[PDB]
Amino acid sequence: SENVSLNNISMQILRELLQYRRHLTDPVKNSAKEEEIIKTVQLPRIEYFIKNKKPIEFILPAFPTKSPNINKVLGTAPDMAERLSLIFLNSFCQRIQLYYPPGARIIICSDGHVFGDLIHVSDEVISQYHEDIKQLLHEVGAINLSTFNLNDDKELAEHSDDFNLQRQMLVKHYARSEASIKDELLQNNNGLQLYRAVTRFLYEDSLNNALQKDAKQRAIGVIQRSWAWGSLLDTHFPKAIRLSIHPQPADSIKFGIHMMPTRDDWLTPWHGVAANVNGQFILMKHKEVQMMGGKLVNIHGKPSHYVI
Ligand SMILES: [C-]#[N+][C@@H](Cc1ccc(O)cc1)C(=O)O
Repeated sequence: SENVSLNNISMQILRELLQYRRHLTDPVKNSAKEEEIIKTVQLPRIEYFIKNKKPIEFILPAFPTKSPNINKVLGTAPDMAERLSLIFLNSFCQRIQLYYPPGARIIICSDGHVFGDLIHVSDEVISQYHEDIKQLLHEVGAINLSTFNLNDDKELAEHSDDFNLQRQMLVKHYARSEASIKDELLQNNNGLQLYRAVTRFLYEDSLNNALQKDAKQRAIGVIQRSWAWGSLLDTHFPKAIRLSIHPQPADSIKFGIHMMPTRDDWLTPWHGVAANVNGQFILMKHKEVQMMGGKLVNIHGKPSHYVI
């Protein structure tokens, strides 16, 4: 029968994923139950790829652009924190080859032009971040990793000239009402914790109650836009395992993933800087490292990381 063998393969890929799971840390939660739920969730989607002897396909939306706050991050360009995370992702795909020869691939999807106005970053800066991240993949030989653009969608008419044109088309065909959004965020403690995180980060990027009010409204907007980019991808790559840089419920189709060691569930490399602390690279915010006795290190002139 050998379905035990097929289960043995897919369970190794799941067990590796689990070692890197990004979730809402709560001691009331019995993580054991969470996995048992996750196993039921993702194992079948994995097995679609093994059964057809194809590579395991992962879809991740991430690296949209670097945060504007100099206080939060060190530069506009992708620093060492991006590089290490990119390097980890591609290596994640190779260890799968040791179990499973077809291997695994991740189509990283650029989130930048989607919400670029709501986050207060120029469409031009976002574009440069994007070319750079592709270059970082070539510099580093991250073969298993791919990029998926906003331009890649056939329906947008290649509006390089007007991203706003691309923006309106995505909202029409793929967005839900912000009214329908606030409702959905508020039903579950997961939805509530997404809402706060998105509002906090937007407030942090600004750098007061009125500013907090702006973040609360901008949050529902940035959520709506990022969930549109989700449905665009939801149709394009349906059978692909879903990776997120956000914490996820154990019942979600999305699987939350960490790409660096970090004390924050929501911190991602475009909201931080890479710090070498006790011979371990850590993701921490550029201010918090400055109060730390942190010596900046720079590579190719542009600063890459802070060493402690
Ligand atoms: C999804 N998503 C992003 C949203 C974002 C990105 C960049 C930025 O400067 C501000 C907010 C995240 O939560 O990291």
